[PDB]
Amino acid sequence: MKAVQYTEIGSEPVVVDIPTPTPGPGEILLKVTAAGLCHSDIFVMDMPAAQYAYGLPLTLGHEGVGTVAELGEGVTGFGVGDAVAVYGPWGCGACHACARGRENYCTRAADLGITPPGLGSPGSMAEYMIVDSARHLVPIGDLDPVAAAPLTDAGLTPYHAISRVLPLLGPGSTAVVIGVGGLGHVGIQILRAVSAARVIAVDLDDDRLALAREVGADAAVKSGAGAADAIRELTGGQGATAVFDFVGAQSTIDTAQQVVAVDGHISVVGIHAGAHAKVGFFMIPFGASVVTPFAGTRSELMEVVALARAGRLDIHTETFTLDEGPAAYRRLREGSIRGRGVVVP
Amino acid sequence: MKAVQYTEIGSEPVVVDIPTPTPGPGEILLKVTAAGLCHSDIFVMDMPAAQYAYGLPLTLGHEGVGTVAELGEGVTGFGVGDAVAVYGPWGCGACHACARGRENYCTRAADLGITPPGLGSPGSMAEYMIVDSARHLVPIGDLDPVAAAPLTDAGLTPYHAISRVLPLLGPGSTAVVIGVGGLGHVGIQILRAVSAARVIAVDLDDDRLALAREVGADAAVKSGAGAADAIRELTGGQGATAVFDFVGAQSTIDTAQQVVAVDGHISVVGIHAGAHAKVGFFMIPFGASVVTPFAGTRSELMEVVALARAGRLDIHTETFTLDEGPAAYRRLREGSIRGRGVVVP
Amino acid sequence: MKAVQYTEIGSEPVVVDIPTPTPGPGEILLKVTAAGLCHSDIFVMDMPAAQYAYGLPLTLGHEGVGTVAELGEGVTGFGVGDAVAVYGPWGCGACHACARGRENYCTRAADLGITPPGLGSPGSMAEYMIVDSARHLVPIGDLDPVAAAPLTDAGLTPYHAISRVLPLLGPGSTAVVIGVGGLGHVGIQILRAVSAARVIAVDLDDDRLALAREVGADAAVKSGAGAADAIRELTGGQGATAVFDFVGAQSTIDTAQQVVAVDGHISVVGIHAGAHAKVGFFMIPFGASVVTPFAGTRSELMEVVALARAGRLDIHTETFTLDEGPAAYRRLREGSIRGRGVVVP
Amino acid sequence: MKAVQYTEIGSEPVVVDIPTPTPGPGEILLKVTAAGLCHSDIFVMDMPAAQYAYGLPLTLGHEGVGTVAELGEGVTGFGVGDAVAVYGPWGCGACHACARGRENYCTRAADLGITPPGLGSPGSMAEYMIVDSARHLVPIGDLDPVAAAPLTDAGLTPYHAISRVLPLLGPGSTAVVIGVGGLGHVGIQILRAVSAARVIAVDLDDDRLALAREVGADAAVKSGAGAADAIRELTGGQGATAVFDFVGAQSTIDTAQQVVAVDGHISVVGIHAGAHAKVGFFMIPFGASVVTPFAGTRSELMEVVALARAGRLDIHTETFTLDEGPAAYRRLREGSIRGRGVVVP
Ligand SMILES: NC(=O)c1ccc[n+]([C@@H]2O[C@H](COP(=O)([O-])OP(=O)(O)OC[C@H]3O[C@@H](n4cnc5c(N)ncnc54)[C@H](O)[C@@H]3O)[C@@H](O)[C@H]2O)c1
Ligand SMILES: NC(=O)c1ccc[n+]([C@@H]2O[C@H](COP(=O)([O-])OP(=O)(O)OC[C@H]3O[C@@H](n4cnc5c(N)ncnc54)[C@H](O)[C@@H]3O)[C@@H](O)[C@H]2O)c1
Ligand SMILES: NC(=O)c1ccc[n+]([C@@H]2O[C@H](COP(=O)([O-])OP(=O)(O)OC[C@H]3O[C@@H](n4cnc5c(N)ncnc54)[C@H](O)[C@@H]3O)[C@@H](O)[C@H]2O)c1
Ligand SMILES: NC(=O)c1ccc[n+]([C@@H]2O[C@H](COP(=O)([O-])OP(=O)(O)OC[C@H]3O[C@@H](n4cnc5c(N)ncnc54)[C@H](O)[C@@H]3O)[C@@H](O)[C@H]2O)c1
Ligand SMILES: [Zn+2]
Ligand SMILES: [Zn+2]
Ligand SMILES: [Zn+2]
Ligand SMILES: [Zn+2]
Ligand SMILES: [Zn+2]
Ligand SMILES: [Zn+2]
Ligand SMILES: [Zn+2]
Ligand SMILES: [Zn+2]
Repeated sequence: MKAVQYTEIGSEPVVVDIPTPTPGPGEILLKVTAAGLCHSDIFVMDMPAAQYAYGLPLTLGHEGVGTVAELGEGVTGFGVGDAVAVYGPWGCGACHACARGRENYCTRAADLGITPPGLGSPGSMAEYMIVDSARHLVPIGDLDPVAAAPLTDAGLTPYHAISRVLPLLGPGSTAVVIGVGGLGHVGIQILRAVSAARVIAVDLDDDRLALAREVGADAAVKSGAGAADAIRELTGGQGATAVFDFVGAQSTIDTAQQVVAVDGHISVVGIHAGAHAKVGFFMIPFGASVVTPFAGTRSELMEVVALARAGRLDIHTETFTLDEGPAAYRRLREGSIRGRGVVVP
Repeated sequence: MKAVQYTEIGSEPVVVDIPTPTPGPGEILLKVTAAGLCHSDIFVMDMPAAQYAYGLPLTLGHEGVGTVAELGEGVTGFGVGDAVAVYGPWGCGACHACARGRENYCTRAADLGITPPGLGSPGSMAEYMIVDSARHLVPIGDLDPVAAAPLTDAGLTPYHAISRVLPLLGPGSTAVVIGVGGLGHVGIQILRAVSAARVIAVDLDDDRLALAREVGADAAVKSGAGAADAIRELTGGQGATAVFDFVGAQSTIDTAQQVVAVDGHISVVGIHAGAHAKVGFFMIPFGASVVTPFAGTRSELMEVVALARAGRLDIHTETFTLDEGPAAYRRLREGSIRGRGVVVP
Repeated sequence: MKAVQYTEIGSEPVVVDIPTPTPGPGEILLKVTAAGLCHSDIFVMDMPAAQYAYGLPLTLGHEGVGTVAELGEGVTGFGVGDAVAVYGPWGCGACHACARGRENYCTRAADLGITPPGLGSPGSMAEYMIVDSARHLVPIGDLDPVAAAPLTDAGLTPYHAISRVLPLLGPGSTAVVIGVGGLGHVGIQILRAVSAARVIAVDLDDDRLALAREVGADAAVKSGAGAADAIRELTGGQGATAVFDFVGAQSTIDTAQQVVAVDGHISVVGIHAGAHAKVGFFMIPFGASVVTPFAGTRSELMEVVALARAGRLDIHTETFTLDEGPAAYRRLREGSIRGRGVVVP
Repeated sequence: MKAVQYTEIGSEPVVVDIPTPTPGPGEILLKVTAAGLCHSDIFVMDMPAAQYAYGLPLTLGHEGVGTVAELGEGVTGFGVGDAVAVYGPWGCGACHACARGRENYCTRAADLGITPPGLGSPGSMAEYMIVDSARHLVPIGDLDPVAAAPLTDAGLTPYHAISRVLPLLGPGSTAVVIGVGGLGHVGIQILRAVSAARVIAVDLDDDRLALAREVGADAAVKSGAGAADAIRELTGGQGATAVFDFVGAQSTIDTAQQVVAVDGHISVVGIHAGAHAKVGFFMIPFGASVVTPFAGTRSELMEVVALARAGRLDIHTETFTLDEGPAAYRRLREGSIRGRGVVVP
């Protein structure tokens, strides 16, 4: 089968021909219908040799949808041909966190050598992929695979970050979304569907502010030095109830601390090495909590899929072949994909 | 192997010799160390022939603990010899409820023909038992098996019922426990461990009021017509924040409605055919919710086990052999077991 | 001043001329701009003489909005001319419930002789009214008074009932609304604004099903014997996550019990003497809670007003003069007001 | 009357003779029975002249209990002689936060010139004090005033910090308490009363580790570089579910980040200028939230009082006269008071 792999340290990924795998007991083989491109795949390829420990070769792609091709021994609950999304952050399945479906916060996965697809285990950028367990598949019915692949991380991650503080986002609340890309443009639409919060979007690029307005933001403001004062002019001086930072650079976190309300929330979702919120007295308002969330829970992926099936999420994508995989990663590095890149085998 | 089975409709259970089973893919064989006796086994044996559909024969026992004897193909996460409790209310493992570990509220188990051990699938009253999946086992370490078997239902069910309204039970709150038997005497101890609620126990029998005080109730009162006024004398006339009725007879539910506070809770846990709360205006205080909960979640069983391991639960038991199984069920019918009956093979 | 009063037992209310009151210390005098008509005013007038204890005469109207006319001694936080809604369910202000703004569940108001406006204290169906305390006023800014008066009960009561179980109403959930009148037509719009639940409306009258669709219900079905099966055909057989019954007749509660999902909720909001849910095993699904809520909290009234100011609530009203008050109550008895009746002085 | 006042910038507080005040409309005069000494009074006296804006003179003491001496015009709900604790963080009483009793997070108090007693308004270190409003008094019944004064901040602040994440602290959880002084020794006892968490105390001083064990900590460990690993040896490697840092120095926050579990919580309660948590990827575990809470809510003070009345809180105090006030502040600066200092007029 054709696959896109990271083969040596520092080099760009290449297209290869490798064996189609076979499912052992409890496993499921999927024929891949769509694989998302995210910055997690870039992060893995930008590690120095001394820090890298995901193995070589590594099939990329941690966002994946497909159809069930073959069932391993003892697997029931799915038939051949069933369309399914892959739950990405694989946990042990047995700890207190995993027992509530919160495998994203599994306290044992590191020690057991359980790694997610595309980040240690083979990913979705191939004609076929193995899924370790039935509990990591979610049915998608007749949802278009191209629009569904982004739901497994571009949808799941913002959905989770929002869900952690949903009781704060009542009528009269304000939510700020910083960064209107793959994650951010889906986050705006989740906020509108599951809350009555007023939504203010922030980005560097005028074209991304246009995208923000297209997907339902109430206002959109230019990022940088003027952003904090512009956000406060919109909120009448009270501050934003919640800030969802999908950039996570030091300057965007600083903006978040300058606009968050007393008893509010900052969610640092975007990943920039070294950047951090400074949570201490006189540096942040009283009662304003801060967290770096990771991925999402099993039930949250099901809820994101239910939003898509009800017509509440317009996912903006650009489609690539497997041969175009390397080129699509270059496009992702330069920030020229409007929404989520998706590879179709 | 020796086992206690229901073999014909209307007759008492008998001791039999049947095949020791073999675990298929995904399954685990346990050597049973302790099996609890509950009223669910009685309910099953008291069904008329036209209503019964659990199959004959049926190995009894839906409360169970054991040691892992054999792993079926593909099972990891457990080694041979590991001491484990069985999670009883088996769900499909795939629906929204099951994805949060709430298999007690699985919306699909009926349609798929998934039945709990002792209530359609073979139970724990035997030398060995099959468990369908690794996710239905919880490690217990060096906990005494006899004191651990009751935790799987006598512990789990009250823990769940309490957990549904735990935020109501702050300092200054009052919780009433009606019925101090297998479930009720564990429920009192859970309330004391996980809340600052004042606990008032209610029973017909002076010996059970003594048990209530032994396990930490702040007061204990006689059941019947005078119970409502006696409870109100203890609460200064304000009413009880929550009432956990582990009897569920019409007279105890009536008492619960007469004592519950405004914005309080009644949990109807005990099962008496035909009995029901009457929830309407002028029949119950404003904002007082009522529910019939069932069993508990996976994470809740783990929490109950953590309470036992920390020394917070003194489980009162009487021990029987497998040969004494039929006799022990007669003892349970007449209400002469002080706490939970447990069979040890 | 002109006012509409209940003057003798069994008779219809009459228009009268009475003294304009003066505010004592802590009190505020409002010039009334709009007063809602609800069934609470009917209930008060339909009491037998032996049960009635609200005093005679009694100025009707427990839904009220106005402008601050005069401040009593020591009152700050409002200026003359400020537009305000009246928080209806007056509590003691000092107990545990009142300290969280939950004055609807005040445990002391009965014993202290604190009565709501229109139900023991003089109501809003007059040119002026006294409000006891500053904490019972909520600013409405430039909101149209006619559309704002219904918010104080037709808005507040459904908002509260929904808020009690909002975490259940995620994407993929279904909420059933029974009765599309004053409360029900606002309840549909609250569900759409603060959740992603699919909304199914139920009523006897085809004209009210039309109203339901106008205000955003996803489906609307005829009430009565066929309603349960019709609701289950729409939910694919799974049942409704929550049922909000704004009728509360025995037949509608029965329908609610036949459609509610496992681990769901029934809110009995409508008031029909004698009617009640029957909460017991085999009469309702496992884990399905039932409650009769009353009115709402202070913070909830503020949130309802914030929804109105954001344009999320289209309140259907018919306007009457004070002279037309008696006639408007006859219209309310026969069910010929489409939405909420409102009196404008 | 005698009082302890800050009279000029940079100087120590002095004992003075000033007028006994009279209560205006809505106000209550208390005869003070006990006044706590906290670091908030130190912070106020250590401000440079250009930053100080609380006025001179300033009567110190923001922890206070007393008996009602005189009622201002229009005040009901209290009789002369009633024993009461003062709710410290005075809010406007009208905003969304204040309507839920969360006056600690009032968004409007600054703009309205409402200041707490001892921090802008006259405090409790005097024979008498004015309280602005009846809603800022909580009845204490026959509680010893000396043990009750600390409850208003040493009790309230930890109770609030704990309450924000109480659902995380189930059986099997671990809570770390850093700093066993006024706040910390009460925080340990709250954790034991309202949760089943294992409690690990941390301090620099062996005498304070002894105090931790006296008030019910399950273990006590020396602070500094080895504290992290010592806490992990006690938790079997999993990390602490929640860390309550009542010191808030950079070294204790660093310790907190090294021990907190995935999906856990750090509460930075102690105040050290410049110190802060660093919340960013690779510096803190996934999902671990951080906050600086302030004081507590009205309902939380009531709950703390209910804990004291049930015998769940042993408050360690040292008693001083008003003449000893200045000396007692010197003792507080050098850290030589074992628990909470309390002044008795
Ligand atoms: N926490 C998690 O589990 C998780 C999961 C997935 C992705 N991520 C991270 O989220 C981030 C976003 O991912 P994506 O796929 O949506 O990225 P993307 O490239 O699709 O979009 C980036 C967007 O951010 C904007 N942007 C860049 N710098 C900005 C600034 N200073 N101010 C405002 N806007 C700015 C860009 O204009 C663009 O609109 C990445 O850092 C990624 O690593 C985190
Ligand atoms: N909802 C669930 O998931 C669930 C799970 C397990 C058991 N149950 C049910 O819980 C109930 C109790 O189970 P158990 O094993 O504790 O029973 P048990 O026989 O061990 O205990 C019964 C106790 O209730 C007391 N009692 C009986 N009638 C009473 C009355 N009118 N007033 C006060 N006290 C009275 C008895 O003296 C005894 O102490 C049963 O009805 C059982 O079927 C429900
Ligand atoms: N719990 C509370 O705090 C509270 C507060 C306010 C009102 N209420 C009660 O709520 C109820 C509704 O109040 P409202 O002012 O909206 O009434 P309304 O007269 O404005 O509307 C009643 C609606 O119910 C419909 N209806 C009647 N019988 C029905 C049936 N069997 N099935 C389906 N639909 C039916 C009617 O067609 C009508 O549209 C009243 O009983 C009132 O007393 C309760
Ligand atoms: N956030 C709030 O609302 C709030 C409210 C009240 C007090 N506070 C603050 O809380 C802190 C504690 O107040 P308190 O009155 O209990 O103080 P305290 O002086 O009574 O207690 C200090 C305790 O901390 C210990 N300690 C000091 N430095 C330490 C270190 N580096 N490592 C470990 N332990 C150390 C001491 O040995 C002592 O046990 C202060 O900073 C105070 O300003 C905050
Ligand atoms: Zn990603
Ligand atoms: Zn795990
Ligand atoms: Zn049972
Ligand atoms: Zn299921
Ligand atoms: Zn009404
Ligand atoms: Zn009250
Ligand atoms: Zn303090
Ligand atoms: Zn306020």
